Amino acid sequence: TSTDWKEAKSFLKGLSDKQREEHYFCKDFVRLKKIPTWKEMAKGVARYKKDKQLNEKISLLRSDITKLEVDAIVNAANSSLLGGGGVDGCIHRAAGPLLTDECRTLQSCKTGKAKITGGYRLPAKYVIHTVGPIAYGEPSASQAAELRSCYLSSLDLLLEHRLRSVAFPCISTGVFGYPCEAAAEIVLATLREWLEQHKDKVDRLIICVFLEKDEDIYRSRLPHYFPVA
Repeated sequence: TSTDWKEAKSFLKGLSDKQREEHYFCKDFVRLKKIPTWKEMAKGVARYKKDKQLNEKISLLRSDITKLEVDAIVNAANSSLLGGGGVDGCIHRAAGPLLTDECRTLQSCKTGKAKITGGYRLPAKYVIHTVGPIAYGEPSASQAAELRSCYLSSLDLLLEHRLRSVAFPCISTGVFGYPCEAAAEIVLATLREWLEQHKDKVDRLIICVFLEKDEDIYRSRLPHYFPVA
């Protein structure tokens, strides 16, 4: 039915953290307690001032974002919210058909804005869907703001729904997209400032990448925004 999604939501909310595992699409889910914090990663576990607690609230991980057992994963979606290619399509498939059913009820999503759904068969409780600017390698000032807005609008939903862990993919990067080093600068600056003001509202913000190129870029710049010594 067009509204079965509402029931699944309630079925999974009623489940204990343990019970929920049986229905995940994967056996190899990644527990939040197994994701190194930046503090740990900077020690080799596999002007901004040093802030001990902030270094425990941010993580960089190269992994499959669909497998992360967190309160929400962010989907770098298209305006339709009905999926398509890239990680978006992998999220739809992994979450299963009820995710798409829920998305069918929503409006189209504007650039720089976000909407929340259930996570269904994902280890994640929720998916926060956002539409990034298309920069064609040459972002304008307005597109830089749109990119930042994707992260901030997503975090607004996280707060509204009292969620405490979130993973972001590399929104807007790719061929015809936002230059990767520039995008990482915007992301790290945005998350550092946001955490300074909303520190205690979350337990973890995770930058979850799939390309080694993106991993390297973020790892090289993390010490600037989050000094460890």
